[PDB]
Amino acid sequence: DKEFQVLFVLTILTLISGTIFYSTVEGLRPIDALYFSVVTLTTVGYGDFSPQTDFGKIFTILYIFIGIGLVFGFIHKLAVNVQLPSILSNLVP
Amino acid sequence: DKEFQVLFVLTILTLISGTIFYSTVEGLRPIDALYFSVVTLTTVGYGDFSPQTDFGKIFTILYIFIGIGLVFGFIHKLAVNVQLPSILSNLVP
Amino acid sequence: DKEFQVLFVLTILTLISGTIFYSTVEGLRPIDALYFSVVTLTTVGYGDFSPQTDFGKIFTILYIFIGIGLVFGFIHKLAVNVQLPSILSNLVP
Amino acid sequence: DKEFQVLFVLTILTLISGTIFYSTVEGLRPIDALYFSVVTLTTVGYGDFSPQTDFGKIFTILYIFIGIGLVFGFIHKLAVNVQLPSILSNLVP
Ligand SMILES: CCCCCC
Ligand SMILES: CCCCCC
Ligand SMILES: CCCCCC
Ligand SMILES: CCCCCC
Ligand SMILES: [Cs+]
Ligand SMILES: [Cs+]
Ligand SMILES: [Cs+]
Ligand SMILES: [Cs+]
Ligand SMILES: [Cs+]
Ligand SMILES: [Cs+]
Ligand code: NA
Repeated sequence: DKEFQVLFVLTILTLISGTIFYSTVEGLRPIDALYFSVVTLTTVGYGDFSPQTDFGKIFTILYIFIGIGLVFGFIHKLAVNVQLPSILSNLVP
Repeated sequence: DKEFQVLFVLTILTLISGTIFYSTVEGLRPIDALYFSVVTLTTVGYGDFSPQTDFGKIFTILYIFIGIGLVFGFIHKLAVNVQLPSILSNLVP
Repeated sequence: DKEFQVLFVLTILTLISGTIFYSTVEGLRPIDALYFSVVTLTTVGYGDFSPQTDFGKIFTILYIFIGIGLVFGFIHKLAVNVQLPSILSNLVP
Repeated sequence: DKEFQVLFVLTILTLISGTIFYSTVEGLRPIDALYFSVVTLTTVGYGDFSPQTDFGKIFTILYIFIGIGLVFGFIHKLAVNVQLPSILSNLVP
């Protein structure tokens, strides 16, 4: 709960940074920048968007290393402290 | 066993939702929608399919965050409670 | 050691199955089929190769679910029982 | 701390090897080779770059198996021994 709120905020800030960076330097629409940031940090990485500038490539290297750990921490916990109980609630007779 | 059955069903429902969504909004054939949903939530993300609409991009953001944890829970357990014993069975003299 | 040998063999068999399947049904050269099988099961998923047939898509769904757990088990252990000691050996004075 | 320094160096060496290999054999600019090496070993795998030669494909198979474990060890620890405390520091009243 308490830890869920922090990983939420931390994830949001990371995604906001990506949205701002890729819309500015890589010229993406904000929605596309957000979508790309999420697809990147979850490692889905479709490649429909990818950085074309050297600035964008270098940022992306750093963004991945800093952001993957945070994002998957949030995912794992969104799963552990928020969805694991809810599914159990729709279990017990 | 019991926990395997629940993660199976949960995964199936998630994949059904993706199949329905991407066949409707993104215009994929159902088999392609299913295939895309699986490739997305396992993070393989080939990019042969990817959402082209803003609706599809937003759903995909949410779908990834909600679904990755469930899918990899199932994978890890399909591995832990179903394939780890079976391989050991074809071991002991 | 003992467990390393089993995860090695298991991984090899999985990769052989993929190599055979994708070279036959998807028409890839064997080296390309092997490379694609590895890129798939490690979730790198560049998308330079991807299944074009419905048979290939369905197999790929199943291949991912069955194979990711095994492959990452091997990777994690190749890391835990084979490279973690070796790096420590080149540490202690 | 001590363990953070080792996983840092190990990661750097792995990324240097990839940078050298893909710039030489696959003809990438060094910055692109580095970027590609990172995108590969974190499994983001956009596919804007991918090996076109058989030498490059075989190396990439081996590079992934050897490098993913190391890279994600570093990521998880960059998260555990360097960012987990820092976020807690900006917490306690
Ligand atoms: C499918 C190619 C996308 C290119 C992104 C810049
Ligand atoms: C390889 C490009 C695929 C585009 C998907 C809409
Ligand atoms: C980059 C497109 C590859 C298509 C694979 C069939
Ligand atoms: C989007 C296609 C990239 C091809 C890399 C060699
Ligand atoms: Cs990917
Ligand atoms: Cs991709
Ligand atoms: Cs793509
Ligand atoms: Cs693609
Ligand atoms: Cs591609
Ligand atoms: Cs691509
Ligand atoms: Na991935």
